[PDB]
Amino acid sequence: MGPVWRKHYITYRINNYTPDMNREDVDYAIRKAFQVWSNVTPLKFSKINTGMADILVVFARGAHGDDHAFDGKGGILAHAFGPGSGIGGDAHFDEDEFWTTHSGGTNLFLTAVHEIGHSLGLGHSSDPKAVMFPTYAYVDINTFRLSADDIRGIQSLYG
Ligand SMILES: NC(=O)[C@H](CCC(=O)O)NC(=O)[C@H](CCC(=O)O)NC(=O)[C@@H](CC(=O)NO)Cc1cc(-c2ccc(-c3cccc(Cl)c3)cc2)no1
Ligand SMILES: [Ca+2]
Ligand SMILES: [Ca+2]
Ligand SMILES: [Ca+2]
Ligand SMILES: [Zn+2]
Ligand SMILES: [Zn+2]
Repeated sequence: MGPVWRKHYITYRINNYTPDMNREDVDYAIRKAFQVWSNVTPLKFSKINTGMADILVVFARGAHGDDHAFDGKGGILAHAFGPGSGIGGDAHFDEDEFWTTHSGGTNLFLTAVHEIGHSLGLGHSSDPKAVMFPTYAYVDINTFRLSADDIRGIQSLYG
């Protein structure tokens, strides 16, 4: 029962890009991650390059300006703030990980689906098949599906 955006049009902006991947692949991973959630809700997401976005996607290292400092390679991979103005909604990814499009390193798409879930108001799930489960696991991203638990959670917040 976390906070929700009180609107169905939500903007995002990619503040900066990890050097681990090329720019087009970061854009693609993030766009696809948003699409996962838009597919089961009334929410629409538009990327903007200037202006005031609701959800700011950031790659940062260690102590990076909030009360959720990162811990170097491994451990916590990313974190996100629930809906709200300013820092609210923003999704932060630990640059000390090695972000990838694949099964090696840490898959950006999967991690982004999880974080965007928080950006929309979801908390963690106890279901090990849920993308909102607390621990990262790689799954073939081409056959990725939200679990029924994730769909339940997000539909309880929107629509
Ligand atoms: N322990 C680990 O396996 C890794 C470390 C690996 C390494 O060394 O690099 N670290 C984590 O998993 C950490 C643990 C942090 C802790 O609790 O101490 N967890 C994260 O980094 C989470 C932190 C968080 O909650 N941020 O909001 C981030 C996270 C969660 C996932 C996510 C993605 C897909 C799935 C999944 C699971 C089952 C099925 C499907 Cl389809 C998908 C469910 C979770 N992606 O990013
Ligand atoms: Ca924000
Ligand atoms: Ca880390
Ligand atoms: Ca990196
Ligand atoms: Zn942060
Ligand atoms: Zn989480």
